[PDB]
Amino acid sequence: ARVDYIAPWWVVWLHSVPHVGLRLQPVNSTFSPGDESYQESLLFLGLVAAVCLGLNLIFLVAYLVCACHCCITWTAVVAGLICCAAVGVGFYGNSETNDGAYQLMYSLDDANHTFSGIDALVSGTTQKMKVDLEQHLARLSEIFAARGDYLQTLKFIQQMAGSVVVQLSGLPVWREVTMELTKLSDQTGYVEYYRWLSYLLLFILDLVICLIACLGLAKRSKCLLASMLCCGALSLLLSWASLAADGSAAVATSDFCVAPDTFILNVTEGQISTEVTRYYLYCSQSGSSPFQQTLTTFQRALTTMQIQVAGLLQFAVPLFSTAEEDLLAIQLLLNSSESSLHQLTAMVDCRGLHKDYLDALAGICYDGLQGLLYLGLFSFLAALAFSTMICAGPRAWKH
Amino acid sequence: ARVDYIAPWWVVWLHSVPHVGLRLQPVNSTFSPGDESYQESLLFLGLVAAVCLGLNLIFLVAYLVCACHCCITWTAVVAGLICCAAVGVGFYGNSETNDGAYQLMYSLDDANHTFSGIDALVSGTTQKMKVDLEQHLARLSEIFAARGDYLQTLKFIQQMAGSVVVQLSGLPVWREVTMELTKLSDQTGYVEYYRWLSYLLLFILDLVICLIACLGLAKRSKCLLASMLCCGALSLLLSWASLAADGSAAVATSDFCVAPDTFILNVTEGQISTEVTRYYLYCSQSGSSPFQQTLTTFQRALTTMQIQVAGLLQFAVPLFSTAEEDLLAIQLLLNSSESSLHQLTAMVDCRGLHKDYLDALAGICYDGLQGLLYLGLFSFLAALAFSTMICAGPRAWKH
Ligand SMILES: CCCCC/C=C/C/C=C\CCCCCCCC(=O)O[C@H](COC(=O)CCCCCCCCCCCCCCC)COP(=O)([O-])OCC[N+](C)(C)C
Ligand SMILES: CCCCC/C=C/C/C=C\CCCCCCCC(=O)O[C@H](COC(=O)CCCCCCCCCCCCCCC)COP(=O)([O-])OCC[N+](C)(C)C
Ligand SMILES: CCCCC/C=C\C/C=C/CCCCCCCC(=O)O[C@H](COC(=O)CCCCCCCCCCCCCCC)COP(=O)([O-])OCC[N+](C)(C)C
Ligand SMILES: CCCCCCCCCCCC(=O)OC[C@H](COP(=O)(O)OCC[N+](C)(C)C)OC(=O)CCCCCCCCCCC
Ligand SMILES: CCCCCCCCCCCC(=O)OC[C@H](COP(=O)(O)OCC[N+](C)(C)C)OC(=O)CCCCCCCCCCC
Ligand SMILES: CCCCCCCCCCCC(=O)OC[C@H](COP(=O)(O)OCC[N+](C)(C)C)OC(=O)CCCCCCCCCCC
Ligand SMILES: CCCCCCCCCCCC(=O)OC[C@H](COP(=O)(O)OCC[N+](C)(C)C)OC(=O)CCCCCCCCCCC
Ligand SMILES: CCCCCCCCCCCC(=O)OC[C@H](COP(=O)(O)OCC[N+](C)(C)C)OC(=O)CCCCCCCCCCC
Ligand SMILES: CCCCCCCCCCCC(=O)OC[C@H](COP(=O)(O)OCC[N+](C)(C)C)OC(=O)CCCCCCCCCCC
Ligand SMILES: CCCCCCCCCCCC(=O)OC[C@H](COP(=O)(O)OCC[N+](C)(C)C)OC(=O)CCCCCCCCCCC
Ligand SMILES: CCCCCCCCCCCC(=O)OC[C@H](COP(=O)(O)OCC[N+](C)(C)C)OC(=O)CCCCCCCCCCC
Ligand SMILES: *[C@@H]1O[C@H](CO)[C@@H](O[C@@H]2O[C@H](CO)[C@@H](O)[C@H](O)[C@H]2NC(C)=O)[C@H](O)[C@H]1NC(C)=O
Ligand SMILES: *[C@@H]1O[C@H](CO)[C@@H](O[C@@H]2O[C@H](CO)[C@@H](O)[C@H](O)[C@H]2NC(C)=O)[C@H](O)[C@H]1NC(C)=O
Ligand SMILES: CC(C)CCC[C@@H](C)[C@H]1CC[C@H]2[C@@H]3CC=C4C[C@@H](O)CC[C@]4(C)[C@H]3CC[C@]12C
Ligand SMILES: CC(C)CCC[C@@H](C)[C@H]1CC[C@H]2[C@@H]3CC=C4C[C@@H](O)CC[C@]4(C)[C@H]3CC[C@]12C
Ligand SMILES: CC(C)CCC[C@@H](C)[C@H]1CC[C@H]2[C@@H]3CC=C4C[C@@H](O)CC[C@]4(C)[C@H]3CC[C@]12C
Repeated sequence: ARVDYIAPWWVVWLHSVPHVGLRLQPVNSTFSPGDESYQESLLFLGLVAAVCLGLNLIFLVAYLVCACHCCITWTAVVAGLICCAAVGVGFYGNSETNDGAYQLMYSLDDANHTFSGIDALVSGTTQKMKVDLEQHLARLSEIFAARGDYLQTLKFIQQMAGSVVVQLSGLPVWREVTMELTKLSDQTGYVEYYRWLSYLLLFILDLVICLIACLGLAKRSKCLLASMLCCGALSLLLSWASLAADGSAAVATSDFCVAPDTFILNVTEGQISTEVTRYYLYCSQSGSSPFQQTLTTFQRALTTMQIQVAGLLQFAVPLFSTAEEDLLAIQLLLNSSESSLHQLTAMVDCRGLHKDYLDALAGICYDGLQGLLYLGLFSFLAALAFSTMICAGPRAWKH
Repeated sequence: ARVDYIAPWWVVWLHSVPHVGLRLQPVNSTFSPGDESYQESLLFLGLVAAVCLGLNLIFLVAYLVCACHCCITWTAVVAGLICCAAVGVGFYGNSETNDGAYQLMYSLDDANHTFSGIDALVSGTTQKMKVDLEQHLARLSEIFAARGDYLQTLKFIQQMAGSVVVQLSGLPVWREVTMELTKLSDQTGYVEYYRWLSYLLLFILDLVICLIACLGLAKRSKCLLASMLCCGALSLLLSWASLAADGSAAVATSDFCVAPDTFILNVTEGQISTEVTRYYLYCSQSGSSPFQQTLTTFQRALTTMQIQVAGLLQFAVPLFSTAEEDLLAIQLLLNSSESSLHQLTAMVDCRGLHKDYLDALAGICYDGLQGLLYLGLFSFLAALAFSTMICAGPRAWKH
């Protein structure tokens, strides 16, 4: 996030996970969220998690049957310790995933603000030029209907304004990209809020299950032991479902993060020029800005307009008592236009947008991927804890 | 960060904590890190924690004496649960404080990069203009020692180059601010890494102390119980020291975070112009820029020089077969200077620097202050856990 984006070792490893599709068919592991084969590979990872959950349940049933048909305190304490470690790791991973999601949201909002500002500046300058300059120049022409030189100067000012308007219209329009960014930010906020809440409820339920199981064991209550066995089975189901979700999300995120610029270029094509997208995506210092010529022509037109207006003031104003207010209004408009041009040349610069892109990449890849990995670790630990507790169940019942 | 800065409720609360010094005389709570009254106020905040530790030890020893002269399993399990909770909260606080410190270092490095780039642009443009433009114009004058008009054009180009150099020299120089930023970033990295390692070691020591206490209780070893009592007393002392450090650091950070712009303006009084500092600190689109006139003059001089060079090319290439290479070199130099002007006007813009400032504020205040409060909570939790463990120790020793 400081110089460039390099795919971390964990991103590379997760991307290395084979994508197999439902019927064990090799699937191309390039981020294609809209591709049926890619979605099938993610579903296959989820299905492998489901098969592992089924194996866990089968082993638990076999062990319970063998124990009933055919240490307790220490196994209970070990299960409680593993559950506490799992809940701590889950809290950490949940917070890290929330941090990554909020970093992505912040980068999307910053890019949205920059693009909306570019659009507002271009629209405001265009409206100012056309409407206000035309009105003031019409008034000045009506008051100056005696001097061919002055009329020609007004015509030159109008022509320069037209050139400025053409250049401004030649800049990218970011309305569609801004709508996409706002929609993505809203969806990310919604989904992240509900994911964080769901994992927090899972941690609370696991902690209460562990504490209630310990209390039931202390009080020697068959009702409490059976209720905690049922809750442990339900939490084992939830833990395996969570591990499936975390593994699939980690593999998809790693697929994206292994090559994010390729996906951005692929998905933006047709709505953003390749040169503009590459300018914002690579922000190479030794490179030519796609907007440099537009900005140069805009500022040259503004400079010529100001020179003409200053000459018109210093000459005509002594000759004509009136018409000074219109010239002053035009000069103020051009001063505002120069300020707007400086703001626009600052906004269209690749540095800020590339910083937003790199911050989003850092958030997603580093923070979010690590949070998803820690949530998968929590899921595995909770499965292990609620499996060992269920295994010790029958022995505790007997003794 | 995502918006402007407003002091959070916990920042306001912590800043409200009374500042009294060693003699209890009232002390101004404004952030003055170099002021003896303020440093003494922080020292008193630490001395309060030292007195609390003394009272805790007094109570522990009194209870131990009374029990020896005049529930064990459940108290031990409760102490172990509280120690696990404290270590979890401490892990969260350590991670959050590290995140805040790293965010501050990231903002400092981004501001350092921006200011260093501004300095590089200004220095390179100045050197290019004077050295290269003057050498090329001298060669052109030597090759054009026949045309008074062409000599006057070369003189005009030299005068415009001098104007550009003067305008560039009128901009702020960020060498001192950059050196201060690098020093602060390096010190922050050093202190943060060592603090994080210290708290990780403390968490691991607490965990091993609790686990070995439980193991010694299981094995019914008197030596293990005595060793765990001694290590629990040592960890209680470390926890009280950590609480004192966290409380003092949190109060100081809150004092800063209440008036960050005021502190920055005070501390940058003699090294940065007040208008420049306020421009970067407040970044209001309503107001003007302290560099707008400089940039406008720079670009107008560039445009005049470009027009002169183009006219000279057009009206002298047919007349003079030579000098074409020198004219093309000057034109390329001016093209590069236009690119540098656009880069500079994007760099000096307040948006990026204000984003860096607000991100450092978000990091420090929100993340670091929350992490410090969590570390203080961990310290109190560990003190409570080890106090309960020591209190329950005598019963196990007798049993
Ligand atoms: C939250 C974690 C992050 C990632 C989450 C997972 C991402 C994907 C989730 C669902 C996306 C919809 C998938 C539609 C296309 C599937 C691939 C495909 O259509 O290819 C098909 C998959 O087979 C199918 O039955 C069609 C698709 C069945 C979809 C089943 C939907 C289950 C939904 C449960 C998932 C719950 C969470 C997600 C809910 C939306 C391959 O054809 P075949 O081999 O089976 O035919 C073989 C024919 N012989 C044998 C004669 C040769
Ligand atoms: C056992 C532990 C498991 C924990 C993880 C799984 C728990 C659920 C997590 C998220 C569930 C989605 C949120 C509730 C469903 C709302 C749908 C609805 O109702 O339709 C709509 C559509 O929503 C959406 O825009 C987003 C579409 C959500 C569909 C995505 C399904 C796949 C999710 C994959 C999750 C990957 C990350 C997890 C990896 C750990 C909800 O209303 P709305 O959006 O139109 O209103 C507000 C309008 N805005 C959003 C603009 C403000
Ligand atoms: C984007 C910028 C990066 C993020 C900026 C936001 C927070 C930066 C760090 C704030 C906490 C620093 C804690 C220092 C504790 C030691 C104090 C000390 O002892 O020596 C400090 C000096 O050393 C520092 O302060 C380091 C300064 C670091 C900032 C350098 C300028 C940054 C802003 C540039 C201008 C643009 C405006 C901002 C937008 C970029 C003196 O203060 P004094 O009162 O104690 O002595 C009294 C002596 N007089 C009276 C002369 C002050
Ligand atoms: C908890 C999350 C719930 C969501 C899970 C959603 C799962 C997807 C639902 C639809 C899929 C479905 O119904 O299964 C459909 C497929 C059937 O295709 P086939 O194998 O190729 O059989 C036909 C054979 N042909 C097509 C070649 C002719 O399954 C399977 O037989 C997959 C068999 C391979 C299993 C390998 C698993 C190895 C596990 C290793 C553990 C370490
Ligand atoms: C044994 C599993 C226990 C865990 C269950 C967790 C909650 C499940 C649903 C609760 C919310 C709900 O109410 O479901 C609804 C939601 C959305 O779908 P929708 O109904 O069509 O909303 C739109 C249609 N509307 C508007 C008419 C309702 O579904 C989900 O996206 C939840 C997916 C849970 C995935 C967990 C494992 C994922 C494995 C992925 C491997 C590839
Ligand atoms: C600064 C560099 C230039 C940036 C230009 C703006 C790019 C906007 C990207 C819109 C993505 C989109 O379109 O939505 C995202 C799509 C929607 O899902 P989908 O429908 O299945 O995919 C569409 C497939 N189609 C087209 C075949 C139907 O995929 C995703 O959800 C994953 C989004 C990954 C996060 C990307 C954020 C990268 C950080 C950027 C911070 C500035
Ligand atoms: C063992 C019982 C559980 C212990 C729980 C507490 C400690 C957990 C690990 C701490 C060490 C650590 O933090 O590992 C650090 C790593 C990497 O991060 P890095 O340090 O910045 O990279 C440093 C790289 N070097 C060293 C080369 C410079 O983090 C992670 O990628 C997430 C680790 C969790 C992975 C769990 C797998 C989940 C799989 C499920 C989905 C497939
Ligand atoms: C998690 C880590 C976050 C960052 C923590 C960085 C701490 C060290 C940074 C500067 C170190 C330094 O400069 O130490 C040197 C400084 C001053 O220097 P002096 O030469 O002695 O001044 C001469 C002495 N006068 C000024 C009296 C004449 O000593 C101190 O002020 C000691 C008290 C500072 C502790 C609290 C200040 C910062 C609190 C945090 C508010 C955000
Ligand atoms: C306001 C209330 C605060 C409460 C106290 C909180 C901690 C304050 C920090 C002071 C830092 C300092 O004292 O200095 C840090 C010291 C001195 O470094 P040095 O020997 O000179 O370096 C050598 C010169 N080199 C750098 C060139 C090589 O480093 C140390 O080795 C001590 C580390 C102690 C770590 C464990 C803390 C023990 C605390 C015990 C309390 C019961
Ligand atoms: C084994 C068991 C492990 C348990 C681990 C527990 C981790 C808890 C993670 C939950 C995160 C969360 O709930 O949010 C943490 C919250 C939300 O802050 P925010 O959302 O980030 O932003 C700010 C959003 N406001 C503005 C709405 C708040 O912070 C806070 O309000 C700050 C309060 C800090 C309390 C610290 C204790 C104070 C008393 C001690 C003083 C010395
Ligand atoms: C009784 C068995 C308990 C086992 C507990 C093991 C904890 C040891 C952690 C070592 C990992 C490490 O080395 O660091 C700690 C790791 C990694 O942090 P990070 O993201 O990389 O920070 C980066 C900082 N840098 C950049 C400077 C490197 O944080 C975690 O994984 C979260 C663990 C949650 C707490 C787990 C237990 C909490 C309750 C325990 C009750 C039993
Ligand atoms: C992204 O920027 C757009 C503007 O381009 C914001 O859309 C405006 O939102 C405000 C506040 O809700 C409305 O009053 C305006 O009417 C909206 N304008 C348009 C053109 O839609 C949008 O809120 C921003 N999104 C995010 C997530 O920050
Ligand atoms: C802040 O930027 C300065 C440049 O202004 C960096 O200083 C350079 O560091 C490199 C790498 O160590 C050296 O080769 C250069 O000689 C340094 N230049 C100067 C002028 O000192 C500095 O490293 C940056 N600091 C941080 C923390 O990123
Ligand atoms: C540790 C985190 C960060 C990364 C994920 C680690 C695990 C789950 C991943 C990373 C790399 C993966 C391996 C990559 C390549 C292969 C070869 C293939 O023929 C069988 C699967 C196998 C052997 C994968 C198994 C799962 C694997 C070990
Ligand atoms: C992050 C988590 C979910 C990763 C889990 C990786 C699992 C799904 C991967 C790792 C190794 C993979 C196997 C590697 C090789 C083969 C042999 C091939 O002839 C059929 C597919 C099969 C049998 C793969 C199935 C999927 C597999 C088991
Ligand atoms: C995040 C924060 C809120 C964590 C907890 C901070 C607590 C300990 C702080 C915040 C505000 C503080 C109070 C602010 C003002 C006063 C009035 C004074 O005459 C006695 C102390 C007293 C009553 C302080 C006691 C400590 C206090 C309650």
